[PDB]
Amino acid sequence: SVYDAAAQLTADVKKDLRDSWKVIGSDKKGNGVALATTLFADNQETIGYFKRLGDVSQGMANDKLRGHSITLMYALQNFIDQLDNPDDLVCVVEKFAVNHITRKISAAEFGKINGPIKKVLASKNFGDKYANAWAKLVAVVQAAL
Amino acid sequence: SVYDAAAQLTADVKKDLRDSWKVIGSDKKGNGVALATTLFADNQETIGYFKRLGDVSQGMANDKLRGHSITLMYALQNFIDQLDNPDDLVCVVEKFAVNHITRKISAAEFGKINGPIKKVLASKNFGDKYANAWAKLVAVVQAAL
Ligand code: HEM
Ligand code: HEM
Repeated sequence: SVYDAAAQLTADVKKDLRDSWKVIGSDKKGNGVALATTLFADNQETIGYFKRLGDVSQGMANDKLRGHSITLMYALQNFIDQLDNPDDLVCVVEKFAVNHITRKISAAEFGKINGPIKKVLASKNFGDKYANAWAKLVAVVQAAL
Repeated sequence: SVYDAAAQLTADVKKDLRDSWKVIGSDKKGNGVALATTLFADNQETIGYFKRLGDVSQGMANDKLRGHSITLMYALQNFIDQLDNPDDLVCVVEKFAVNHITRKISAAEFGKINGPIKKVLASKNFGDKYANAWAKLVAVVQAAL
């Protein structure tokens, strides 16, 4: 279950998530847009899902993309803040899962975000250990999809 | 105009928003649920819009309501963090406006949140001065609906 996946996040994993977030989460606009644009660059097949945002190749200049990207980072902020209470983490994860289930995003497709996250982490010198920690957090959402 | 509304957020208004947020934003789960339940209690005619959350009278015990309420507080956190840059505040406000436009929520009904905000603030010893500051922020969202 989702609760199971959440309750598995160990102290070490939570430590790595918080340490890396202190950095990548410090510039939500810059890193949020980097995350989104990297997703579109490496997984062009996902562009169609974001038609509401207009021309995503416009990057930072696209106000709809910027608003979306900043907000995406607050969903992650939400997750990080709920790490010590699986019950709260689960209810917020399920909330965001619904947002994606309604758009027909499968657990497998949702996992496509791991590549971009790994790249954004690497830009700040956070290696594989950190990418693995984030993949575990993403897997909690996948358990709800 | 959302831009003219954003212009109403003067130095004094921004300070009052930040000062009060430091307190109410410290307990997102507790105050978020308080805000939502107050809205439902004082404006029963709005409960229909929240059909997805189930029995909202259950309050904190309702997992969907708790997830929704915590997330609502992160939307406010988002707004507060964008006060320095008008262009960024506008794009995030327009993003959330869409979430409500699709739910058929008008500017007038969105404004029904002012009562609950005033009550929650008052319980924390923040009077009319602060309630009015928050009404100006809510007015920016109203301009986009
Ligand atoms: C770290 C992972 C992710 C997080 C935290 C996340 C978060 C969000 C948030 C907060 C929204 C706005 C929800 C709303 O207001 O309706 C959203 C929308 C959306 N997401 Fe994600 N998302 C993630 C990954 C993905 C991936 C990998 C895909 C696609 C393969 C995806 C597809 C969508 C789509 C299509 C929308 C709707 C955009 C729109 O029309 O406004 N998301 N996401
Ligand atoms: C401070 C004011 C408010 C803020 C910041 C706010 C924020 C939010 C957020 C973040 C969501 C989730 C969007 C999504 O994922 O689709 C939401 C959903 C919603 N909001 Fe608000 N909201 C506010 C006031 C109101 C008011 C006053 C009403 C109604 C009179 C309203 C009606 C709704 C409805 C119907 C939903 C959909 C709930 C669901 O089915 O999940 N909101 N709001």
